[PDB]
Formats: sequence, C-alpha cells, structure tokens
Amino acid sequence: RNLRDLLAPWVPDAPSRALREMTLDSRVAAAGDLFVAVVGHQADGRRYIPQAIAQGVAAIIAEAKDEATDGEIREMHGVPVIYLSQLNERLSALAGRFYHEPSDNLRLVGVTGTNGKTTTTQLLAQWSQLLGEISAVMGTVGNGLLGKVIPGSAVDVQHELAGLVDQGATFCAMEVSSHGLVQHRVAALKFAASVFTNLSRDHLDYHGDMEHYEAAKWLLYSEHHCGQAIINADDEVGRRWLAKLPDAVAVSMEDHINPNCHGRWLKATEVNYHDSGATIRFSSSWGDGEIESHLMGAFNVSNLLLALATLLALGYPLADLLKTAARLQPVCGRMEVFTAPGKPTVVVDYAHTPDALEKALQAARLHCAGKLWCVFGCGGDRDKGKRPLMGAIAEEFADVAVVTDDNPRTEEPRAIINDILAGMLDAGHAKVMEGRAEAVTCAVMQAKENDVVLVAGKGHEDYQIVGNQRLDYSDRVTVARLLGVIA
Repeated sequence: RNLRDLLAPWVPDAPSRALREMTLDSRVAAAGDLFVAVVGHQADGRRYIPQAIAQGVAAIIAEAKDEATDGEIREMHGVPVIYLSQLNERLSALAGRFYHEPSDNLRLVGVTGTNGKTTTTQLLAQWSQLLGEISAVMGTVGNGLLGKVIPGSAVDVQHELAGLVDQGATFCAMEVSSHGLVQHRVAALKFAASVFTNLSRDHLDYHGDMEHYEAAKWLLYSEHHCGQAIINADDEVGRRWLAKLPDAVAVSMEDHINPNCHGRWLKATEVNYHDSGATIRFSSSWGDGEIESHLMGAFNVSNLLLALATLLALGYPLADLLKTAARLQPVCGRMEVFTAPGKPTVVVDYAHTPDALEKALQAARLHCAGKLWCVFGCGGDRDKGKRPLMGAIAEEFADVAVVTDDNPRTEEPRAIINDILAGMLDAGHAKVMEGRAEAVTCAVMQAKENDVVLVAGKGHEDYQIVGNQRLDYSDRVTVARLLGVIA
C-alpha cells in the first residue's frame, strides 16, 4: 500500500509513502497509517491533523472544503496532506482502492428494503455455499464467513469485505440500509446483484413527498454499480420500479408478474403451508419446480423466492438450487420450527413486541390445521405499555394464550402477567403458568398432533433474568427436549 498508487486515479503528483492502515479516527491513528480527515455531523477531522501527525501517521487525506483546492498537495512536519473535494462521497472508492477492490474479488450481493434483509442475506449465503461457494454475510447480526458471523463508515465496509476476501470468501450477502446508501457507505462497491425486499416507508402519503423520496432513491441507484436487479413485485414501489427496469427480475407470490413485458420473472403458483415448512410450487423464465422449504410463514416464502431468483439471475443452475433448497435453514430463533414424529409443531420466535407477535402468530396460523397456542411473557423493569397490547394480540390471533415469565428481572412476575391480562377482553380464558419452562411444557404436552405452539420472546437467547441472576435457560433446548429432538 502506497500513497502515490492509492491516489493515482485522482492525484497524479502524489508523493510515494508506504502506508499501513487507513483510519478516520485520530485516537487510534498509529505510526505509518493513513489518516483521513473528514467533515461530518458536528465534527471536523481536520482539527485533529496535528494529533495524527504527532502520533506518526505516514500521510493524511483531508476534506478540501473552505481550506484548499481539489488535489492540492501540502506538507506539514514532513507529512504529506492531500486535499480532496467531496471526500465523504469518494471515501468508498478511496478505501476500495486501498484494500485492493474486495468487491471485484468475490460475488457481492446487496439486499435492501424494510424487512427480510437478514433472512434473505442468510439464504443467499447458505444457498450459494451449498452450490460450492465459500460464503459470508455482512449485516445487523454481524460479519463473517457463514457460521462464524461476529457482531460503520465507508472505510469499515471496505476493510471488512477485504477481511472476508482474505479469509477465502468467494460470495458475500450484504444488508444495505437506506441510511448506509444515503451516506455513501457502499458507493464504490461492485454489486453482482441488488435485491429489493419491500418498503414499509410511512409518512409518504403526499404525492410530492413520494415523488421526492423516489427521485432521491433513483438518483442514488443510478450512481451505484447494482449489477442484476431483483425486485419484489408484491411491493407497490417494487412494481413501479420494475416498470422502468426492463432487465430487472420480477418476483411474486401474489400474482403480480406481468408476462407481456417478456422480462425475467419468478412466481410462486401455489404454496402449501404445512406442519414442518412450506411446499412451494413456482414457475420462472429459468424453468419450473417445487421447493421444500423448512422456513415458516408467507414472508419467508417471499424471502426464499428472492434469493432463488437472485441466484438464478447470477447463473447458478436451477437443478442444483432445487437439489439444495431443503437444506436452507431459518435464522436461529426466527420462526424456527421444531417437529418430531407425532407431536405438535413448535415454533420458537424472538417476537417481543405487539407487531412482531401479531406477525409471528399470523405466520404460524398458516401452518396450523388445529389450534394455535401462544406462550409468551414480557420483560420486567422496562416500558410497560406493550403489555396489554401483547395480551390483546395473543387473545385475538391465537386459540390458546399461555401467559408466563420472560426476564421478569426485579419486577414482581405476577404484576407483569396482570398488565398483560388487563389487555384482554376475556382474561379468564387465558392460561397463566409461571416458571417459563413449565408454561412451555404445558402447551407442548397438551397440544394435539395437528396443533402449532408459538413460543415467543426469546428466540436464540439462552438466559432467563430473575432478580439479578442470569439463569441458564433456552426455549430452543426446552422445546427440543420435550419433542425428543436436538436443538
């Protein structure tokens, strides 16, 4: 890594200097580093140039605004200070070059939208790895090779992607946030494909507002290297964009493919939501098929179809994708199904808010031939407002509500339960059982073979906080043991 080579596309005359790491933070800026001095929200990195120099940085690239002309090379205490205009906009490119263009050395797929990013990225990484990639994810759960995802500027993004390339990754599925996009955090990444799940963007009822939002997003899209575009046609905004993008792939499970456009498409023609997943029949411009998914609910059918369409668009053979679909797993503790011969289906989900609980129950209901049970509680020593709302939801969307404890902390457990029951029309119809393990057991043991039990609020978490004690407890393990299976 050399300053002169780093800057060659933009500044021809730049001095030769060996460089170690690239950093925006003067505090960690060490001997031989490149310090990048940016102007951001209420902070100006240029003010920390002396500190960085004093700490022995090899070189500095700095925002030119109000200080210098674009490409101006200065020297301070023998340290080159090179000024660039619109440095925030160019930081991704600068870091990309610094880290040897990681997105040109693996197949990077970006997933954007309000919901389903995490699941879709996981599915992309898993499925590609099933077909022989070494896959990785970058998202809200963390970054890493599949199964080793460890829990954020344009520099950090490039650095992390380079780390993955160094570890052998040949495929990366990345969550891209609206905020990340707008702040130029992925500006220079070469996406092989870009996936759009959905837009629950409230506050856009005014046509001028929807117009400006769309305009701003279109402008950003046009500036990025998005590669193959894969768009959920079951989303309203999705459809409007598809009408403008004849090379985009349209994905639907609700009959929104327009076959007159002769574009690429994939659509679920029928779905059987059953006691251990979903049987998905689909047609596509690549051929037709049937997938056995072990994911639960309609949203996860959508997520799966988006991943499928993406991998098809990138040239992964349909026959191979079909052969590996049954190996795709849920995100741990997210609508995670547990089944055993002749027992109720049990779903463990992290849902711990009214909206999440409603969604989880509606999803579970699809797979439920019999009665739907909901085992849940609310956290103690936290905002109490959600409690009656979760009670009303459980009463409405489940057939049996089993109210129990969920991290009661130092609050009287029964008081929490009372707040929950208060939200019900008929609290007397709810079951209450304290000891969470006992409540889960009660549902699982009483539920009929064709019933579904949703165990909500913990997901992957393996603790129950009672008092100041973090007790070893897992819904997944409890359910697994009851069903005679392995979590």
